[PDB]
Amino acid sequence: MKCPVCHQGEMVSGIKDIPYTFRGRKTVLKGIHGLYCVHCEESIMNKEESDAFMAQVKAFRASVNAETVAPEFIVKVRKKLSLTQKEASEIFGGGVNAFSRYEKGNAQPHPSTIKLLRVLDKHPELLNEIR
Repeated sequence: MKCPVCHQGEMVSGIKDIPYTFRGRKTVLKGIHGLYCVHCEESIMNKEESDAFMAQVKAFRASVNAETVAPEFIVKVRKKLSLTQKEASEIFGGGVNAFSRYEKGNAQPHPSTIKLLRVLDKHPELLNEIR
């Protein structure tokens, strides 16, 4: 309907498909009312709307959280201890397209690297006492 905040699209109520994930566990919350149609930035949602979108994204988030770890933790550990793609591979075993696949969770088949990273975030020297 308008957008005097950014002047990009037109915040207008119109439920649609909200793909929370697009890497593996893609879970679209088909039915997210609010204010959108062309843009995807200046969006607005009320209590009910937020409750729905949240209830969904949350339900899936948790259900999926049951897995080993998240695609954010791993990368976070590699960027936290400055574990270059070379060192992390020589110690953990990321490989080549690690960061990439790992980002989506395709290279994180619950290997050993994960068990090392989780304990590495707290022990930036473990990699040296384990390598």
